[PDB]
Amino acid sequence: ENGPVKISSKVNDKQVSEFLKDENMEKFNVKLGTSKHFYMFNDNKNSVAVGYV
Amino acid sequence: ASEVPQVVSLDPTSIPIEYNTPIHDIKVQVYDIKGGCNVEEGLTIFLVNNPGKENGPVKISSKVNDKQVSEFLKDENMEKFNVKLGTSKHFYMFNDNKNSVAVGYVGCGSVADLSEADMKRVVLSLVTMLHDNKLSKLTVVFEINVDKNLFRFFLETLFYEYMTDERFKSTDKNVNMEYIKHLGVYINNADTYKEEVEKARVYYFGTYYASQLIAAPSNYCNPVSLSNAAVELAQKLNLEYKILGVKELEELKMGAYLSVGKGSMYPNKFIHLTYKSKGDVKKKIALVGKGITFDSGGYNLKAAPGSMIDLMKFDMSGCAAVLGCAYCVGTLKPENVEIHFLSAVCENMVSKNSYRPGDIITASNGKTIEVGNTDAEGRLTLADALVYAEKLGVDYIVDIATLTGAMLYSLGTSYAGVFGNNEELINKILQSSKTSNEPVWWLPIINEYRATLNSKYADINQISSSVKASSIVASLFLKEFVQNTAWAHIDIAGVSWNFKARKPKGFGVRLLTEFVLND
Amino acid sequence: SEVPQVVSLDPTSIPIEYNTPIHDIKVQVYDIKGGCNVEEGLTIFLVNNPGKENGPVKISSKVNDKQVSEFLKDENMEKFNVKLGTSKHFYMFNDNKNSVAVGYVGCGSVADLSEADMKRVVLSLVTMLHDNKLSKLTVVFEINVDKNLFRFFLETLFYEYMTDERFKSTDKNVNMEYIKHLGVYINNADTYKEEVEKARVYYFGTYYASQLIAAPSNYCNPVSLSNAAVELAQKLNLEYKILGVKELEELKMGAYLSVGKGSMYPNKFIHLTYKSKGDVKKKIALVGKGITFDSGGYNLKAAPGSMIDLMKFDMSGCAAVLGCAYCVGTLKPENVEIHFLSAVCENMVSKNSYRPGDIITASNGKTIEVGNTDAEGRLTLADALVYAEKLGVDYIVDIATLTGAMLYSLGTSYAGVFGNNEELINKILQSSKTSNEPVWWLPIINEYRATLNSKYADINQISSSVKASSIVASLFLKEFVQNTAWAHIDIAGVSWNFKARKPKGFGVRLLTEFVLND
Amino acid sequence: SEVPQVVSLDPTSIPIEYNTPIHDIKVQVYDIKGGCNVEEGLTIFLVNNPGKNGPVKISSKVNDKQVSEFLKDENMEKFNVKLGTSKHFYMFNDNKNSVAVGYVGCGSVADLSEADMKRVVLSLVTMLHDNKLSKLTVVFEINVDKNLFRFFLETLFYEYMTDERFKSEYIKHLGVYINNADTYKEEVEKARVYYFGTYYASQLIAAPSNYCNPVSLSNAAVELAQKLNLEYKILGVKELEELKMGAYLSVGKGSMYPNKFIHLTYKSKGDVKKKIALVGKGITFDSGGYNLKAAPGSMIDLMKFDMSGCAAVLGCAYCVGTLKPENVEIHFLSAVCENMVSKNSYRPGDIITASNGKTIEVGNTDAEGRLTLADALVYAEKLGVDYIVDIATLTGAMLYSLGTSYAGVFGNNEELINKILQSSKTSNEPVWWLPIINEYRATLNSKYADINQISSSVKASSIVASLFLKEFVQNTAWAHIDIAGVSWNFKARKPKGFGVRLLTEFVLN
Ligand SMILES: [Zn+2]
Ligand SMILES: [Zn+2]
Ligand SMILES: [Zn+2]
Ligand SMILES: [Zn+2]
Ligand SMILES: [Zn+2]
Ligand SMILES: [Zn+2]
Repeated sequence: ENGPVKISSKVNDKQVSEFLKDENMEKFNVKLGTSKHFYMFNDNKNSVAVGYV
Repeated sequence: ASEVPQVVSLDPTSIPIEYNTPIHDIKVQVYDIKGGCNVEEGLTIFLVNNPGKENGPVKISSKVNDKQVSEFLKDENMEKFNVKLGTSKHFYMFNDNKNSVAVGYVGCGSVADLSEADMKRVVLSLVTMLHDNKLSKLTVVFEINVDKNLFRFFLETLFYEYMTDERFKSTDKNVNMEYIKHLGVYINNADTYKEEVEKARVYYFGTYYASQLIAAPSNYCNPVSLSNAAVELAQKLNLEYKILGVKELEELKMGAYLSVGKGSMYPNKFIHLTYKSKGDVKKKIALVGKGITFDSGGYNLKAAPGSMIDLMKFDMSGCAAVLGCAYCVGTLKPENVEIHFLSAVCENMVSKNSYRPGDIITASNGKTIEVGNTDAEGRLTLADALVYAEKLGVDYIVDIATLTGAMLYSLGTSYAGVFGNNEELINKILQSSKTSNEPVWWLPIINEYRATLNSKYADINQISSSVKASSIVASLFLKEFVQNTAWAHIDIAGVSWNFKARKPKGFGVRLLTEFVLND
Repeated sequence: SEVPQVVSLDPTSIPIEYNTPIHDIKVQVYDIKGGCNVEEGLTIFLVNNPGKENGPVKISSKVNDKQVSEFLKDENMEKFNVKLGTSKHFYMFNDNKNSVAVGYVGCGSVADLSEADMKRVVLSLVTMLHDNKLSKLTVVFEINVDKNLFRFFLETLFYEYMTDERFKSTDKNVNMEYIKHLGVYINNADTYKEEVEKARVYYFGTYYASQLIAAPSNYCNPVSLSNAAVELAQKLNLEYKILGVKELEELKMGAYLSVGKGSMYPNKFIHLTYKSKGDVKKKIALVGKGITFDSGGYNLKAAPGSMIDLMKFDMSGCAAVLGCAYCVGTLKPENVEIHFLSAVCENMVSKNSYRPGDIITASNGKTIEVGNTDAEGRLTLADALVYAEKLGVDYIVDIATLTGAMLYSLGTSYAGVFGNNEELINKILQSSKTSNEPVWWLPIINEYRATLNSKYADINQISSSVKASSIVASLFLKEFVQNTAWAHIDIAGVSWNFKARKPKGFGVRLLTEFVLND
Repeated sequence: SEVPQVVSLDPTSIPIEYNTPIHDIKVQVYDIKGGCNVEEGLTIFLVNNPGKNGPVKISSKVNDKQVSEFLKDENMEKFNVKLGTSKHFYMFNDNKNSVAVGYVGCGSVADLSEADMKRVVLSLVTMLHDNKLSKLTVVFEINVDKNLFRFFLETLFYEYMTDERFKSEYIKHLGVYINNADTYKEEVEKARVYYFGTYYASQLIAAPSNYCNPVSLSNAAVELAQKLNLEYKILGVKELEELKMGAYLSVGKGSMYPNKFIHLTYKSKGDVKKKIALVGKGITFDSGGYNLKAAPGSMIDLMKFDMSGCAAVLGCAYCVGTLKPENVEIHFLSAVCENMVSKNSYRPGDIITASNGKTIEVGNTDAEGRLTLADALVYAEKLGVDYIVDIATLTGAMLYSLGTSYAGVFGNNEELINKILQSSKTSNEPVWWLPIINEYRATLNSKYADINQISSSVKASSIVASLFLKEFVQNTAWAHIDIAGVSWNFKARKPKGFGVRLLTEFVLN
């Protein structure tokens, strides 16, 4: 309950993949409704945004 | 320890009080924004405004010491975000050292001089980014203009809102609470704002302390346990303290204060903390705080819809403010002042022993009072607490009380009202309001209503029978108990409790302390 | 054990009537296939006209008396219809030149008589029985009723006939005499004999519970009510245990103790056990709200319509459970172990009362923020539920006059049941049908759980915004049952018969049927 | 301007008495340093006792030996100076004519407040209402400055005047003795103008909602302007429709009397340094609309005074139009209508469009003032003014903040507020400054319209209304006086005409 966040799927972006490392998502829990999302740049220097709920 | 009575062996016998809060362990560093912002670990947040156009675009002005972070914060790349007061965005990137960092911003609108209300909202957005994120450091960059007093307000408000009070949680503790250990601040002319860091920390706990007292429910926080609480506080701060019990109170003929308590299972207790500076004493001050640990209303029970009897554990917010003040004063140690902290604590209850409506009682100054409504018990206790205050021979008497619910219909939940018999004292209070950033507003003592207190049998009516402006009439009533001393009276009934966040504000601690350190 | 008093005149015990006139009624069931003898007393026919709504009367049974048969000829009955609840009296002489009284009660045009229909007929009968000093009553069933419906006929007859005169002094009815014999003519009569005494037990279990409810709070207080349970347990030879304040503190029942802080009567926890001989296959805890008077506490019941003058009935759940204990104790079912529990107390206004806003600790360590002192029943029940689950039981069923909101959801006739286990809820419903005490399944809407999230304590006692009180309370109660099937019956609406100005003893039959047929 | 009727007995006009018995009283003020003369009528001395409720001691020099021997210290010791108490005796004077002499206690304070003055006067009027005299002479044995002396005159005239228009002996000469009497002669005539200005407002307010409706009230304003040579323009429904005043019109849809807007304007011959617009709430009866005043204490029977800010403005127009101050242009504005219950009424939840384009979600039809004033404020700012000052019986909350004596002033401009406050000091009409706390603005953020008409949470309704009204002044100094609590005199059961002298003093200053 209120456990940490762990993303399972594999993404097609080395930058986003780095961001989704398990060691990064621990900082966030899965409490129903809780959310965060970060703006970053993909492997092709274009603006993206990854997050979770 | 002075023993608290119990009905069952499970009744609490003490107020739980945390003195070593996680905010006391955060190391604060202040940097001058000139000479560059470095982007270390944790989260880095810019406070940005755009004068002129509302919802205008955000542009990062300060100099960052990282090519990658600079390229990421290029003005062309930031135009996609506006500065609407409260908005916030999180960024993620790698720095010059191929290390991941997190930065972001919080919008501060388009107005130049932010008010305390605006600062409150900016801080609330910061706290939101602190919660549900295991951060070791937060850094805030001031791309906005704030004077020294408003900058302190930012720190204190940050500290207060960041703190989470879990004293009464047992099986539902947030097993995810992790406070930061370090807090960086980048601001122009940083050397001048540095002096405010330690005062803000002191001001935070002083207010958080009163908050703990107020939120403590009436079975934990009762007249005995709360006076015990003050004793401990005086003891930690080497303050002088005397706690007057029923026996002396009878000797002192405090019939108004005692009547209100006749119906409680906890005997009345009168708190008197004293701070005397070591230098030549130039001003003597008595601060008086209403100390009703629970206000059922008495035989005038709080049964009318919207009476919020379930909130009445807060009818001792004035006493908490005053004790919170005592912490600040005891900690900061002003140099040429003598301060008395007073509170006539009791509990307004229904019993065979309670005083009744219609009862005529005699105040310690020999004036008899006809009780018209037992739910107006605060002005009765304060009347005796004021007589006691003038007997000490001070320069200023200032009382603070959750006195009248009318306050919600006059000034509301944001501004408290100040009444008094002395323009200069009322100006000092108004001055302390500006510097503390705790809003007060002067209201009149309209003498024309005095006649409606003319009891047919006693010396004076406790309540007006016709005038509906309760907050003024009570001021008229109190004024009859201060004969020759500058006295102001601050009604915090409307502003003490934060209905939206479901917690107390600690309102008044900083107002009162600033007043104490006034020219 | 000793009841405190303020003046020497305050009563120190609840007056309980154990041997009732009903118990001295010899009951005989005869088969209708052989004709009814009409020798003495009053003889009432239960008559239906399937189809024709308000149709005529026509007797179907053979009467073994030429005179009476003449009176019951269809031409003579033409003037009477079968309207449900209608009744008529007849007077004639029989072949033995003996005066006799005869009559009928209308059973409508529907063949399946509802529970509420049977009551209308029984009330009409009792009317003929009251203000009449005749020694025998005979009822001839010319309608079809199953075994459970017939028993319901007797239970309801016995209960409505009995008059509770425990508190009459100068105004006792002088010449009200109860019949001494009851005859019943019915098809397959042999099959219904089994139900006669079972009806008699159920009646008194219900009448017992009604006695405890009807008794006002000065007579029926926490000490005197717990004394009555022990005396009942001794007459039934049940294991019993009464926990006092000292043992309650040691069990850390903060929530239940807080409710009683303001009363002059110490809290008392009733624990009776019935254990079958041999192998035990079902262990059950029944829990009943036992507030001998609910004033509301500092949240006083002074709002218009808050019916403070009725709150002597806030121990109805406790009464239903003890009533169930009588039935189970008498009928001695096999292969079960039943615990009857009830955390008894009185919710009063004093310098010692708990206050709105207080934070108390339940016996499971959970802190609770009191938002309204008149929500006391779920505080007592939380500790009762933690106590019940510690017994290692298969089912926890609590019954309570908990929320007035039931007056707005189901009304006065149907109780509401909430639960965490479908199977258990199913059995409670089945038991509702064979006991003929109506219950309707209502949901525990989990979406409302968040409004109980207190800012400082582990839970709020009351939701601040949600008005569906009956559902919220069930959400609260469920936090105190961790891993057992638990159901909760809210009888706040169905407990008191406002029309008759007396209790119903609701729940006794339902709870006993639940225990017997498992 | 034809007043519709239900039956032929319905009144078609407001009875307005312009020539009062007050206006026929000749007054001259004499200096106390020349001796008191007791030739005729009743003579009253206003005396106080500093320090000690103490005994009355007469200080002035009376010119009649017979009256002198009666006011001896030994004779006056039996009477005290408790504020209001009084005594009067009948006697034969020096020349053997029946004179009457007495006193009125002025308490023990040297600085007599307005509230204290009112008490002294009522003691006087009580004496006049129980005696047939032709002359009253008041000896001032107390210190009052010029403004307080006038106020004494005004409130004396007002309290002395009794309104008998609806029912199916006065004096003719008044004498005043005061030190430095020349310094006070200036104020005598000002007092008359200030008296009638307020008694005129009092007449309109006391007029019940069947005599005083939007048609009969606007008519009365026109008749006033014509008797005072003021520029007047009355906008009817068709004009209001073309001007898109949806909020003002919304409030009126349920009335049998069409909305009528009053413009009465005044321009002086000199250099114009300040143009001021005066706005006043003119709801001729406030049923509450579908939010009916059915709650106990609603005081629906009193709601004929919900046009007290209008009456104040029109009373100010009389005063201005009479005195003709120099160097000012003043517009007198009032969106008058009636808030009633009908199939044609607006409903709670209705969304309406103000004349400046802003849509408004109506939350409570009994807060109609906000709406009529919103369009009236848009109007006012379009006249290009320096100051917009509106005055309304706006929020019942006032009874719990300042009470029945002091009114509330809110505004967006400190310089304008201070002028209001100063005007309260010289008119002696008490007024207190309250804040427009911006932190509550967010409660007015409607979910569907541009703005909510009311907060559903904030109980500081007077500040919330202020927050709402301010959104209809875009760039003009604007103050807002809430007289909901001070406008009616409950003990006396009559109106006060509060705000006329205050607003007149504003324009002069
Ligand atoms: Zn109170
Ligand atoms: Zn209080
Ligand atoms: Zn209750
Ligand atoms: Zn209850
Ligand atoms: Zn209105
Ligand atoms: Zn209105």
